[PDB]
Amino acid sequence: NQFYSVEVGDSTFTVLKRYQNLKPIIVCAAYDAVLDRNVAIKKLSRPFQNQTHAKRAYRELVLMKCVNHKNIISLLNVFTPQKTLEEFQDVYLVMELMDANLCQVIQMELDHERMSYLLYQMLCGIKHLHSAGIIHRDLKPSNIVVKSDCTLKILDFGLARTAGTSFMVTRYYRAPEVILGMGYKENVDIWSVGCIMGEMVRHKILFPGRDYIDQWNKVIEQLGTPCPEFMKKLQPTVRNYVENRPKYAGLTFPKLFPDSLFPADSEHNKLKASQARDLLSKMLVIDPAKRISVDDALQHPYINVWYDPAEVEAPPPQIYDKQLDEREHTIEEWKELIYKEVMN
Ligand SMILES: Cc1nc[nH]c1-c1ccnc(Nc2ccc(N3CCOCC3)cc2)c1
Ligand SMILES: CCCCCCCCCCCC[N+](C)(C)CCCS(=O)(=O)O
Ligand SMILES: [Cl-]
Repeated sequence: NQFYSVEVGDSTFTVLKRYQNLKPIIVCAAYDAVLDRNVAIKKLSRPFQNQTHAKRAYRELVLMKCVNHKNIISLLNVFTPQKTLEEFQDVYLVMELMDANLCQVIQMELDHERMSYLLYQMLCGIKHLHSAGIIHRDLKPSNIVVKSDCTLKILDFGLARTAGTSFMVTRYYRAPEVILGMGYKENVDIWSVGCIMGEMVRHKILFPGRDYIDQWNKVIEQLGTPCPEFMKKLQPTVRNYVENRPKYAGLTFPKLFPDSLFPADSEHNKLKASQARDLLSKMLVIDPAKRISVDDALQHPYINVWYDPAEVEAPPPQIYDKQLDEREHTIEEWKELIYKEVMN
């Protein structure tokens, strides 16, 4: 038998014998005896509960294989313990083992070298995805991982374009045009980056709330009521609720992100506080027509210190299935497509 089973964190992992000493991080850490290095193993158990699960799994598999960028998690191995298509049930993804999730990194005291470097790498990864027509729309700290040396990888790719701005849990990083069903462009992801950056400074979620209604209130209370230039791009119906909200001037960026939150008492620190706030003021913009692009954010003085064309300006991923986002299939058909990807 090529496999063995172990209970980890109250789930069954049936894995190739090369993977040893499984530990909870449905994901675990393992030691790979063949490569002599640690790995993360993710079990896809219920990827055929339905078509949404199946599409997500297939898309996750195909994209993780095809994309090769240092800021996007890459696949080391894929396997199934089952021997035939008929018995096929579980899919295991094996990837490089990182040290922490960005959620835990956000909690550390703000350091400009680290924050700028993390943001730079996020921007690099997003740029690469965008070049291949991959616009994430649900970027969040829990799906970004880091190593102890601050190298960063994005864990996921968001939904197919055919999902638009619908996601049918953590909603706090979604852009206004997503929340309000306005349609999106590449810079939808820049809002999420802004939310993450802001949280690195405040150590509090910027726009929390039990639902979108609550979240929209937190947006307008802090950034102000959006302009008629924005209101006019809304459908009439949605606009009524948004127009009938209490008017807010919004707080200035110096009040949202006061000097008190930033390292003090050097001219370098004073400079960086100002630059960090400036970049925030350009990312946390409600109207996506007025919000900074990824490419312009990489030129911003806060970020551009890291800029290396050899990292930033890689060729785009060419995608083999041109209808990856659009085509729909039965469960039986998705299951076979996935199975083929797993067996190659
Ligand atoms: C595929 C996948 N899905 C979610 N996460 C991952 C993943 C992928 C690769 N590496 C890691 N490394 C990692 C290791 C330890 C931690 N923690 C530290 C302390 O306890 C809280 C978390 C976080 C991440 C995680
Ligand atoms: C806090 C209030 C929440 C209001 C929820 C608003 C409901 C939005 C539904 C209208 C859809 C309009 N179109 C343009 C057809 C969507 C394009 C596709 S997509 O935007 O990319 O999904
Ligand atoms: Cl093995």
